[PDB]
Amino acid sequence: GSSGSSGTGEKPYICNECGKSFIQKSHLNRHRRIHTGEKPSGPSSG
Ligand SMILES: [Zn+2]
Repeated sequence: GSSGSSGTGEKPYICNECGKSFIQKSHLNRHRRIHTGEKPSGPSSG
């Protein structure tokens, strides 16, 4: 785990679907889409 202070620069915008971080709002709001949208074919498996 986190011994102590690891995440010093906690970004404001952070995705929950995958778990990524961003600086701008549009960047995230435009990224999250990747998950939810309209894909032709996908394994949708993990
Ligand atoms: Zn994401």
